[PDB]
Amino acid sequence: RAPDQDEIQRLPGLAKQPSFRQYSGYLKGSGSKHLHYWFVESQKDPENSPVVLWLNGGPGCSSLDGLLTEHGPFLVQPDGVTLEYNPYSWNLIANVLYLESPAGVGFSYSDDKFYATNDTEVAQSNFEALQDFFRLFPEYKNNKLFLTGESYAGIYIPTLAVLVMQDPSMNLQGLAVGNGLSSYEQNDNSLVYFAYYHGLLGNRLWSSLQTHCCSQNKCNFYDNKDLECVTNLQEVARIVGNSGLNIYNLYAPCAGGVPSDPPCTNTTAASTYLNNPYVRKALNIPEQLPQWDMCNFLVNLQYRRLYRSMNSQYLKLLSSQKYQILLYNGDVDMACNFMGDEWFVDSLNQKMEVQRRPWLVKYGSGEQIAGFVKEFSHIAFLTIKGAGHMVPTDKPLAAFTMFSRFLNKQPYE
Amino acid sequence: RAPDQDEIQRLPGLAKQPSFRQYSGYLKGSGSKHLHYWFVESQKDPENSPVVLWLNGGPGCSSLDGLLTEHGPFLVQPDGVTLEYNPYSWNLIANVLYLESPAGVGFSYSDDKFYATNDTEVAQSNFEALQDFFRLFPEYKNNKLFLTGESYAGIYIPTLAVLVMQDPSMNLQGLAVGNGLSSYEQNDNSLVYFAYYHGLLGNRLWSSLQTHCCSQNKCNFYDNKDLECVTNLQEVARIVGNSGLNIYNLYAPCAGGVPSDPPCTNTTAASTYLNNPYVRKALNIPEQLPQWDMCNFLVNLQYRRLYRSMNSQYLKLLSSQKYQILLYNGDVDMACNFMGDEWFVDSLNQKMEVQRRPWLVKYGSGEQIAGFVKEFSHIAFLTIKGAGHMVPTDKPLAAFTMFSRFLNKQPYE
Ligand SMILES: *[C@@H]1O[C@H](CO)[C@@H](O[C@H]2O[C@H](CO)[C@@H](O)[C@H](O)[C@H]2NC(C)=O)[C@H](O)[C@H]1NC(C)=O
Ligand SMILES: *[C@@H]1O[C@H](CO)[C@@H](O[C@H]2O[C@H](CO)[C@@H](O)[C@H](O)[C@H]2NC(C)=O)[C@H](O)[C@H]1NC(C)=O
Ligand SMILES: *[C@@H]1O[C@H](CO)[C@@H](O[C@H]2O[C@H](CO)[C@@H](O)[C@H](O)[C@H]2NC(C)=O)[C@H](O)[C@H]1NC(C)=O
Ligand SMILES: *[C@@H]1O[C@H](CO)[C@@H](O[C@H]2O[C@H](CO)[C@@H](O)[C@H](O)[C@H]2NC(C)=O)[C@H](O)[C@H]1NC(C)=O
Ligand SMILES: O=C(O)C(CC1CCCCC1)C(=O)O
Ligand SMILES: O=C(O)C(CC1CCCCC1)C(=O)O
Repeated sequence: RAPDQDEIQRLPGLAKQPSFRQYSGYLKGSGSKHLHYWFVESQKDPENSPVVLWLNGGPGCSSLDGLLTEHGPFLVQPDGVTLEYNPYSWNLIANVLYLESPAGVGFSYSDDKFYATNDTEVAQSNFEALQDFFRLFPEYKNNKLFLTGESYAGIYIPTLAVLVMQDPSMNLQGLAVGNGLSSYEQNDNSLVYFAYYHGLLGNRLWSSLQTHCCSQNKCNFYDNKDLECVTNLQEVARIVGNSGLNIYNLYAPCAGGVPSDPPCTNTTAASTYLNNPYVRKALNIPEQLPQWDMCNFLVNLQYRRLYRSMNSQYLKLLSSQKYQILLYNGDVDMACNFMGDEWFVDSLNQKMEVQRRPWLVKYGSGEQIAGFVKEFSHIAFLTIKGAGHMVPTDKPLAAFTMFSRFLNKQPYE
Repeated sequence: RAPDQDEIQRLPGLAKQPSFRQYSGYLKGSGSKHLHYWFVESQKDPENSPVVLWLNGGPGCSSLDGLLTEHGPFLVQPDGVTLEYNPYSWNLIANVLYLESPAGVGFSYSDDKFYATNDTEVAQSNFEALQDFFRLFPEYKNNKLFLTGESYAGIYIPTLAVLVMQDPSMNLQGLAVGNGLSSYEQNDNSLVYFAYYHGLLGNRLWSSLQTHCCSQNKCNFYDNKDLECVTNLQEVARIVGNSGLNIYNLYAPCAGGVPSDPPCTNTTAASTYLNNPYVRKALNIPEQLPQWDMCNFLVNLQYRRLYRSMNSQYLKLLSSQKYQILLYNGDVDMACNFMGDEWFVDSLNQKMEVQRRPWLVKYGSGEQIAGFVKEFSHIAFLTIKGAGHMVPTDKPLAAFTMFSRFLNKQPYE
């Protein structure tokens, strides 16, 4: 029914024992790949709650970021020892499968330790890992399945979904992507606008960008070869990403301060926790495996990106009208800004277009605007107002509320 | 030397007695106007520290907002009883004169209770009130004088400064305006851009605005008579100001929740405190005066606005090269957004233009980018990153640091 050998018995750092069962073990990917999973059953009706895959991006970064710092049942504290229960955990209402992927990420590995990979191989290996999951957990074969993820998983998830839709044994019902990479061109073009209108660039640089990169109403900040345009865009890149601003949340401090872990981020708490030998033992991690890192340098170094846009994947997925799709963006993220993804969804040109509206969450404090939703048939784009790249870290209530409406095919408003 | 009759002896709600002397009384304005002031001496070297006038805007709102909730020596707590010392108080380094203005605002009054006024009369009455201040505090006649204020005081302060510059007995050294109204046209045009690029408007409305309000690279969202443009701008106005977003800070909650005190604000703590009869007694407020309100409805109702731009005032002030000028803007404010004021300063076309740079504040956490500065001869424009309309409330350390560099004519970086 379920793999007892993978069950987590007593997790260090928890002051109270979980109400739900949880598992940590390995799913077989392609070739000699073994992907480490951490599966947390629904706090309410695990038997009949949906199964929800969560992937973080990178490429080369760990989905345990998602668990321990974003939307897991408990979150790691700054001491790197203590875990506290998360009242906005996505596993309140779902069986959440966190998958460290591809091979070499975190506790994932391969027998030959060859971790050079690409989008197509990653998709196929994740597909095989999911098949393995259902072999290990056959009681979950008929549950509604959602595929979800963040940023670079904007590529992982639609490409995986395209494989999954071809497998009728999998009860695929939808996908959700947070601050996802959907189109390099829409992301790059929108970012330049974002930088100016958020006060990061001045008039002089904006006038120059407009003169050199744009023709009439249309700007090309993506693959323009205009000489001064390129120079200006190099300066924009410097300001946005190389000057002490936090690219993941414009209004957050840069961890470690302005320069003389990707810049401005600090993953020490998760790393401290996960590298505890007793935590590794509780997580059923083989002793022979190397130290845990949030991101694998070699995986990212050798990663070959293949897709420049997910337009074809989303159109394929929408064609069947079987799946509900959500793209959601913290609107203070600069790594994958909200506007590029809003442009992306609009450009899919789907039917039953709805007027753009605010969506609401009840705080104390009463009802507040949590962001805006633009909906079409089978697909919605949503902002999360005041959240950066890691939406559930920044606005955990709004994130949970959105996730609940998504899972239940309820209006986002 | 100083008016002992106006000195505040023991202020209710303070757990420790102030290190500095403070006064509350009346300055004579024009006609039968009596403007209530609260003057707080520098915590360090009051004798030789600058004198700094602070005005809040409205028109019709109280500068005691500035004291009790923004940058005063102590701030009112949610109980509306307790005052706590402010470690980032502007009176750490300056003698700060908070002036309730014009007549009818807060504890200010006139013998005939006729409060209909206009920009020119307000400027002349404030000028006479300052003359009265120096008659009452002749020991401060030679101190460096700065005139400062917020939002609508973007009109109050440059118009007053123009009067003050003609009075050689006043040691005028500079002016600073926070989220100031400097040009209706630059504010209105920039706001529409701000709304779109902060995710408040969608593609459909943006495309329409561009088609109907704009010609080539130039948009007119100020006095355009294009029919569909006007309709679109009515929808923008609704979204920005009439839909449950906090216009003063886009990422803050709306006090009292989304609709079925100006909307989204809550002034109950200051009002509770100030309406305490014992606080009124300590502040030397005549018992006959009506209840204290943050803003006077009648003053605002009957107020006649006369200036549509401060361009001429700032050019007059810059012409002498005697005064240092600062315009600073919280960059998440929508009431007087940063970009309109940056456009405003740039359009003054001053000499010794400096490249736009980040400016820094030391937190724990190390050095962080606090915003960006665009400087010219005798005038700088600065953003405060992540602050709304009330900059010192939202980012008190950054505000104090900026204020200190301003007062001392130090680089903003
Ligand atoms: C990165 O995060 C780590 C872990 O959260 C921080 O380390 C410390 O944080 C607190 C402040 O001293 C202490 O209470 C913790 O005990 C301590 N945690 C650990 C595991 O050492 C660290 O300060 C952060 N670094 C930066 C520059 O932000
Ligand atoms: C993505 O990676 C896969 C797997 O390494 C590549 O697929 C092929 O690569 C090998 C080297 O040429 C072949 O020997 C394998 O048979 C073949 N594997 C499969 C299952 O197709 C693929 O070429 C890579 N894609 C790109 C564009 O680099
Ligand atoms: C407006 O502000 C007032 C005063 O700060 C709030 O009133 C209360 O706030 C706290 C929560 O109940 C209490 O601890 C205070 O005692 C109480 N203060 C006073 C003076 O009554 C009030 O909740 C606010 N209103 C809204 C809708 O935000
Ligand atoms: C602004 O207000 C002032 C004062 O009320 C106006 O100034 C004049 O108004 C009165 C009515 O006409 C005259 O009788 C006063 O003598 C005169 N006061 C002074 C000192 O000039 C002024 O007209 C108003 N400005 C506008 C445009 O309405
Ligand atoms: O958000 C993600 O999943 C990563 C970045 C994230 C990985 C874990 C550590 C923090 C950065 C991406 O942008 O692809
Ligand atoms: O910021 C100000 O001074 C006012 C608004 C403010 C007055 C006091 C109460 C809060 C709003 C303005 O915008 O002119």
